[PDB]
Amino acid sequence: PNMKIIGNRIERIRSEHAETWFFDENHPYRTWAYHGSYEAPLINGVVRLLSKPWDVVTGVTGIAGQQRVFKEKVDTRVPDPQEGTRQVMSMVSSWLWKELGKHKRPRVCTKEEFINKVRSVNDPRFWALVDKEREHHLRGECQSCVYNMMGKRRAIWYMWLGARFLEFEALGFLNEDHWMGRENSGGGVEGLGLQRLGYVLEEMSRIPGGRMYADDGWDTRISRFDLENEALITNQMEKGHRALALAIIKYTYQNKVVKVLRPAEKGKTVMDIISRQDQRGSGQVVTYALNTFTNLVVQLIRNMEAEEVLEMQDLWLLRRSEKVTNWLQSNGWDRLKRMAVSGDDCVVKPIDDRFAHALRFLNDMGKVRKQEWKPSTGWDNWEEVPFCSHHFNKLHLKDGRSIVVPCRHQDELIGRARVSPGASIRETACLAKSYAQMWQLLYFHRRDLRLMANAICSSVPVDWVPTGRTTWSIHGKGEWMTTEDMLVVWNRVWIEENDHMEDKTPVTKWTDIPYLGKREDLWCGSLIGHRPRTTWAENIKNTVNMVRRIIGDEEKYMDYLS
Ligand SMILES: [Zn+2]
Ligand SMILES: [Zn+2]
Repeated sequence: PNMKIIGNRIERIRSEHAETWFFDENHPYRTWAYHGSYEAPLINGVVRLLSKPWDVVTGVTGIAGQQRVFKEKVDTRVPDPQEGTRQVMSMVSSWLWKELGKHKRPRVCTKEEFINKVRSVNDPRFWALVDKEREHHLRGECQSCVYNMMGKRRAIWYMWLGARFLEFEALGFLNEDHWMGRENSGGGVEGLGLQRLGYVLEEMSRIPGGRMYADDGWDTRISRFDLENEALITNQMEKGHRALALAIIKYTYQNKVVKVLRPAEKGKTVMDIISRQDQRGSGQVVTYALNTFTNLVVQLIRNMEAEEVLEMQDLWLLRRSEKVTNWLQSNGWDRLKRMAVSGDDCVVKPIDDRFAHALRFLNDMGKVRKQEWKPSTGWDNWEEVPFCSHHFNKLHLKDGRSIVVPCRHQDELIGRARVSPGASIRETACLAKSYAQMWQLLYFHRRDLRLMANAICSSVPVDWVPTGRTTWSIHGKGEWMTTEDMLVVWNRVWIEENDHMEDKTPVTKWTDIPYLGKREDLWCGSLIGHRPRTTWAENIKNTVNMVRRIIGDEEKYMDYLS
């Protein structure tokens, strides 16, 4: 640990818990530096009532401790890549940042931009704390950019709103100005809705070359070298902005301080203060953009190895750099356009199948696939390629026009809709309406979801505005968060604004909108034809009437089932 960089944050924590602070010599940390400890102190009813057949489906109910996740997934370490691998990583990262910044200029994001963003802070004492920490950063110090780690048995790293603002201020431009958008990056998909991703995969399937590869703990494999290469963006910044960004990179990214809970004696709990120089601090403002960046660099490197630009001699030391520069200048852009990269999620269409066994740089970089030396298996059919937890299928409207829709196992969709965050009928009903409308826009092709969504919408007052979050994904554009008629919204998304729908004829009725074939719907978890589901569908109007009774029969409801 670099005590000159992390000491101030450790001292601040100790000062807030001076009387309970202690050093636990029997702490369980092996690859994280340990500094000390101190003493430390649901179901959406509306959706559950309307999804009785899924009460007995573990795939659904299972979706509804921290130390275990830490020891197994976060408390690990791997060797440094060799010198040549590190030179290649730096050269490709420098080239990529220059390409991304050719038609964009870095900028400081404003206090006002952050305020308008949170309405999806009003106290001036918060901004006084924010200004104070900023002043420490400009002097070369950090007092409060500390993570609170929350394990889900993956690891979620939380930081106070002030630290997130300082990060947004210095690096938010990457998101706000769409540096990782497809137009700017070739391989990125930032800003695209789930409704567009299938068309990207289909376009890639037509590029001549090998099979489509979609090889998947990414955040734990980000090295200190990846972090340094990500930091090369500061070279494109003007002095003032650069000072703010270098401080975020130093304290939030490269010299992290984390608070983690641990069980103690006789039902009590302790908080541990630990530190780590590498790995990604999951859930930060630009985590997604930086993961996309580094994943693009990794895929370009894998393509250079596959194409025999990089030889086995180059892992140890890269003697000549000209071959790499010539490949990047000649082919870099063509290779980026053969990718779809969304953070840690990637699909690649290489020029041939040598990519499958191009594993020497990949493994030396510590970017191990989810056997280490077994060649990757590519996909011949783009409709089966996994991307962002979905696969994408071509269906046809009643009039014959094709559409490409997103799909995933239905248990995941229903399981997520049954989760309600925080301990009222108003809030649960408005959140159920958000899920139902999301399903009408994107998963209309699933029989059980079209019916369940219509039952939910028929059970919630028509004038109640959808609220809450139905997804964390950047590909969730929230078009369903509205009281506008969902057939109108469906037409806007799938016909009007869909650049892959040549004929702009509107669709006038839901019956013209297809379902998957029965075989595919069943493969992806449909309970169609299963007796408890048949009973649920036959009884659905009575179930809707029961929910209307609970919410209030005085409210105005619409029958979306009729
Ligand atoms: Zn700080
Ligand atoms: Zn499917």
